[PDB]
Amino acid sequence: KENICIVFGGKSAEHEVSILTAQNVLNAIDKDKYHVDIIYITNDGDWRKQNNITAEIKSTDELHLELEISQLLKESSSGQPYDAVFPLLHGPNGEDGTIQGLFEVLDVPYVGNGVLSAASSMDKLVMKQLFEHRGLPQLPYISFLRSEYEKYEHNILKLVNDKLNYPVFVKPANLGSSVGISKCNNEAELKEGIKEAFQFDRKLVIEQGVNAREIEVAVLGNDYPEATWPGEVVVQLQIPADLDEDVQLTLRNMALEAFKATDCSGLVRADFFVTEDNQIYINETNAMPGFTAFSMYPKLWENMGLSYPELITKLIELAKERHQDKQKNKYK
Amino acid sequence: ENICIVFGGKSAEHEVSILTAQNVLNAIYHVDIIYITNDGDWRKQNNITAEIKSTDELHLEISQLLQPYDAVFPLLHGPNGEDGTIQGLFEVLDVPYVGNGVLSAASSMDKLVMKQLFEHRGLPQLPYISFLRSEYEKYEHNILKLVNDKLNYPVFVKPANLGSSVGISKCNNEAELKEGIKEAFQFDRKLVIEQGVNAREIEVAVLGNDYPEATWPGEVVKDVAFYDYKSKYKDGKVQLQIPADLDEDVQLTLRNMALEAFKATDCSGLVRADFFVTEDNQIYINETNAMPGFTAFSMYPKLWENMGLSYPELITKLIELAKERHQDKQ
Ligand SMILES: Nc1ncnc2c1ncn2[C@@H]1O[C@H](COP(=O)(O)OP(=O)(O)OP(=O)(O)O)[C@@H](O)[C@H]1O
Ligand SMILES: Nc1ncnc2c1ncn2[C@@H]1O[C@H](COP(=O)(O)OP(=O)(O)O)[C@@H](O)[C@H]1O
Ligand SMILES: [K+]
Ligand SMILES: [K+]
Ligand SMILES: [K+]
Ligand SMILES: [K+]
Ligand SMILES: [Mg+2]
Ligand SMILES: [Mg+2]
Repeated sequence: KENICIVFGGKSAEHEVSILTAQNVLNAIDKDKYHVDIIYITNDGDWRKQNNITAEIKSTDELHLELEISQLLKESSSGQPYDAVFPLLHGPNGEDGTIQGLFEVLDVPYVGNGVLSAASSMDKLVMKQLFEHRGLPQLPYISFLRSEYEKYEHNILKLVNDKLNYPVFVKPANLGSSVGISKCNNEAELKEGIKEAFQFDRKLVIEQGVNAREIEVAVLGNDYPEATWPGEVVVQLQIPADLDEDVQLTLRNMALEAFKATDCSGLVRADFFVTEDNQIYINETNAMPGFTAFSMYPKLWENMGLSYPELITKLIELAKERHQDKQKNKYK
Repeated sequence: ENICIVFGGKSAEHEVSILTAQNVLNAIYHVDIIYITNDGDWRKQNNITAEIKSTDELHLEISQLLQPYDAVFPLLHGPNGEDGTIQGLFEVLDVPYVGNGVLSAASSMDKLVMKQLFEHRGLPQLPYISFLRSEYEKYEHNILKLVNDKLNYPVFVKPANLGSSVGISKCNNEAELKEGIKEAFQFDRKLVIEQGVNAREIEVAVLGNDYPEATWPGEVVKDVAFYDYKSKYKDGKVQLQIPADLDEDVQLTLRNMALEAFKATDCSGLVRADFFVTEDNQIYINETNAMPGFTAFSMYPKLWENMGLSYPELITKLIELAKERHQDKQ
C-alpha cells in the first residue's frame, strides 16, 4: 500500500463543502490500495488528525474532529513518510499558495498546483496579465490600487466610462469565490461597488459586462496535460455542452494555453464566456475547483471515460512524479 | 522588540545567504537566529549579543522555533526562501515577516513570469525565449533554430529560478549553447535564453510598502563582460560606483522604471532592480530581486547609504514595514 493524507476544513467560508468534499474523496479511495490518514483544520486554525481510515464515512459530522504541524505531515501512522498529501481546501488560506509553501519547506509531496501557479491564478490582475501575454481573448477591463483611488477617483471613473459599457462587474483581486463581486448597472452602483470591494482588499479589477453562456473545461496532468470536452453551467450541468465543432476545439486548446500560462501542475479548470455569435473570452482558471462527486470537474472527466476513483489515483500519481522531478535539481 | 533572522537555506545560494547574514547581524532589538542547513534542517541559536567575527561560526520543531516575535527577517536567496515558499509558512503560522509576500517573491524569482509581467507594465526588455525540459527533449531541433532566427549570438542561457549567476553561461554559437542548456537544466525544469548585449550594468534600490521610494543608480564597474559567480564574490577585481556616471535624465528614468518594476510583481518591503545601459544610451531592464544580497560585495545597503539612510536605519525601516503589512492583513 501507499500512504496518503487528506487535508480538509480550513479557515474558510467554504468550510462545510470542504468537509463534504472529503467524505466523497475518502469513500472513493480503495482502502486495499492506500493507507489513509486525515488532517482536519478547524475554523480557528487548529490541526487535528485521525489515523487509518478503513471504513466508509457515514456522515459529515464524524469528520468534525473534536502535536505540532510539522509532526502531523512528516510521518504516516504507519511510520513511513507520506507518498502524497491531497489538500481539499478552497478559497484563501487554501488555494492561495500559502499551504503549498508550507508543503515545500517541509519537503512533503502534494497533489495539485504549486506556490507560483496557485498564487498567480488567485490574483485576478496577474492572472489576466499572463493570459494576455499568451494571446488569450479577454473582456475589456481596468485595474487600479486603493492608494490610487483615494487620489484619482475622478480620473479613474472617467476612464471606466469611456473604455467600458454598462453593466460592469467589480471584483476584488485576492478574495474568495463570489466574495465582494458586484454587478453595477449605473455609475452610482459602480462607486458603491468599489467602496465595498476596497473594504477588504487593496487591488481591484473592473470588467466589461457580457451576455454569454458559461462554459468550463477540465485539464489534468503535469508536463503533457489533457483537456476534456467542454461543459456548461445551466446549479445544473450540461455535459457535453451544445457548441459548434470549431468552438469545442478552440476551447480545449485555450484551456491548455491557460494551464501553461500560469505554470500549473496536476489540474485546472478553465472557465469561459461564449456569446450567442460564438465570441470567446476566458474568465478565470480555478487552481482547486469543486471536487465533490457531482461537481463539474469530475463529471467532465467521467464523460471522457475517467471514473471518480481513477481520477483520484491519477492525481496522486502526478503528485509523486512532480516530487521526484524536483529532487533531481541541484541545490548545493 | 524580538526579531528572528533566518539564513542559509536549501539553495545553491547558501554561502551567499551566510555572508548576507553576517553583515545584517553586525549592523542591526533582541536578536535570535535560525540557520537552515543546505539540506533543509532548522537549527536555532538564541540571543546574539556579541559581534559575528567569521562566516565559519554561522555554520551551526519548526513551529516551536517560530514572548512571540515582533517580526521574522528572512535572509534567504534563491529557491526555498526567496520564491514564496517560506513566506507561505509564515502566513499559515500568522507570524509577521520582512520582505515580499507569497505572490511577489514567487513571480519575481521565476524569470519567465517576471519578464511577462514586466512586458505588460511597459518596461523594455531584451529578446528572449523560454522552454521546459519536457519540450526540449521532443523539440530540440526547432528550439535551437528558434534561437538562430529570433535571437542573436552571443546568448545567455539561464535557469528560471536562481541567482548569483549560478547555472548561467555565455554561449557564442550553437555548439556552446547546447552545453549551456544541459548545464542550466541541472538547476531548474524551466530555462530562459536571452539575446546578449554589450552594456553597462546599473542597479537601483527600492524600499517601502504602499508608497515605495527609489535611490539614485550605481554602476558595477568591471573589466570582464560576464559578471559571473567568481567575479561577484571570489575576488575584488570589480569596483562599485555610487552614484553612477550618468546623465541626470537617464538616472531619473531608471528610478521610475524601478518603481514600475516594484509594482509589476506587487512587491512588499523591498526590491533591487538591475539594468543594462548600452553605449548609445539605450536602456533595458534585466531583473528584480526580492531579497537582494547584503554582503560586503553587494550594493543594496550602499545604495541607501548614498541617500543618507545608514545601514542600521535601513534594517530598522524594513522591520517597521513588516509590522505595518502584518497589521493590514489581520
Ligand atoms: N542578455 C545579457 N546580456 C549581457 N550580459 C548578461 C545578459 N544576461 C545576463 N548577463 C550577465 O549575467 C549576469 C547575471 O545575470 P542575471 O541577473 O540574469 O543573473 P542573476 O543570478 O539573477 O543575478 P543576481 O546575482 O543579481 O541575482 C549579469 O550581471 C550580466 O553580466
Ligand atoms: N464580465 C462579466 N460579464 C457577465 N457576467 C460576469 C462577468 N464577470 C463575472 N460574471 C458573473 O459573476 C460570476 C462570478 O464571477 P467570477 O469572476 O467567476 O467570480 P469568482 O472568481 O469569485 O468565482 C460568474 O459566474 C459570472 O456569471
Ligand atoms: K481563480
Ligand atoms: K530574480
Ligand atoms: K552576432
Ligand atoms: K542581476
Ligand atoms: Mg468563478
Ligand atoms: Mg537575480
